[PDB]
Amino acid sequence: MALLEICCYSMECALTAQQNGADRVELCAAPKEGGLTPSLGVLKSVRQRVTIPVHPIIRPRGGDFCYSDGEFAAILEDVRTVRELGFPGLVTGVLDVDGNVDMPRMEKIMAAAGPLAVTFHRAFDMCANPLYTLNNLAELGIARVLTSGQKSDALQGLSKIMELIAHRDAPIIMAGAGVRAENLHHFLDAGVLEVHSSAGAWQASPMRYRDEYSRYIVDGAAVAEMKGIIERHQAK
Amino acid sequence: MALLEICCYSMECALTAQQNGADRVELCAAPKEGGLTPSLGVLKSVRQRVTIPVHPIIRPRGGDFCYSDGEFAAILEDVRTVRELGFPGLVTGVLDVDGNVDMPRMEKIMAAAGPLAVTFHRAFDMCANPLYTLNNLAELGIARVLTSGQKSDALQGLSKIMELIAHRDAPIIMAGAGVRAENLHHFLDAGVLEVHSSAGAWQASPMRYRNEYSRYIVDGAAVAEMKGIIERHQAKLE
Ligand SMILES: [Ca+2]
Repeated sequence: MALLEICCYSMECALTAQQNGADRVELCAAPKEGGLTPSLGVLKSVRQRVTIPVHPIIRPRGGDFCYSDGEFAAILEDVRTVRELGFPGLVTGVLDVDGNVDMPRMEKIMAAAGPLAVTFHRAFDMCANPLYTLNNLAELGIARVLTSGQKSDALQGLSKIMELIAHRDAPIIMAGAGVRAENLHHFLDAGVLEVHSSAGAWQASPMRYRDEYSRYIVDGAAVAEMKGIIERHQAK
Repeated sequence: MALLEICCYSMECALTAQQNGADRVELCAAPKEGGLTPSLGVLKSVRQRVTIPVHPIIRPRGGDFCYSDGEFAAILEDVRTVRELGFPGLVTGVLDVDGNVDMPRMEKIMAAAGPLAVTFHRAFDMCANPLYTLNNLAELGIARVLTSGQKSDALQGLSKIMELIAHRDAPIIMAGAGVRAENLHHFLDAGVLEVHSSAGAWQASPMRYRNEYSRYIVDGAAVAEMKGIIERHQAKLE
């Protein structure tokens, strides 16, 4: 059956995701930045508490993926860090100014990653040629790619995703961006092998003395609901 | 003369700040979150490339400072790690739901920090009872407090900042929020001994192809300008 990956911004989310049927978790920090590299403290906390596969994101800042040399140095050390801590995979991506995968720098990341399964994130949706990009990711040894079919949301890009899936010798295609219980069946029917969802919402701050009063948390019920949909899909 | 601290979101910013006269750097990640803990890669890079004092922020998420047990576990590990890596200080802060300093949690943070100079950040501006709080921070051994006088910007909170400074030797008061070359004199004349500035600027993305991308960087000239203002102000003192 299809693999369910949940985007998490805390160790507790990863646990809640796990307890509710998630098969994998992408670990990030800074939801308002779209996801940045977690601190060592969070990484260690996850390694001691979460058992399902966790792939931390390696992203020093928001915005584009054309990092400076300084930022890249940090990226390589963070890749080494995640590998040394024992995570089974990681999520990252570097592009050149023309919307192409930065092959030389991605090669250095792959070298540092060693045996870890590397996911190329939505930087993919910013690439000029999706097919040539898939070829490039395969050449690098990338395990999977997170994509919305190069559209605002994965559903709108589902027809493209089905085209991408038919491409031989390519990383696994994981649909992401707007995937939820309500539309999951569309991706399953399309034949998508893996799906990615934040399945979260902003929670109000418990502060009684006073956007600085809200937290981003995962909806465990939504995770459970999606896993259920996946289970029933291959049984009915 | 007053001390100039610059908020940096990268190793390159910190070095640029250092080369332009900054006395100290507060190191963070995620500017859209108001600053979160830097990744280990960034921390290690800074220890290798920057020589002026750098105080990394220890903050797992944006928003309030009433962390969960899980977030707090990470915070203590991050504090221990920053101490291990050799940083001279760090920036953090924890409050309870009523805006009081969470003493048990802060005590644990201080224990983990060892000899590091701990800055209690703008959590102070969200706390209740400023003087009582200053007393508690002194009890904890907090070295300094980053504050806007509990106002939207430090200049508005100038009078409050002065009252904090006058308060029976509380930790060092460092003015922050909207502090820049234009208004620096207000704080220096008020007797503020340490100032914190973003000295921020924006650089367009070099991206030529696209299917928001502006990078938040530091303005070296601005850092130098503020340092010059600080030097001259000190010169005025005979
Ligand atoms: Ca008071």
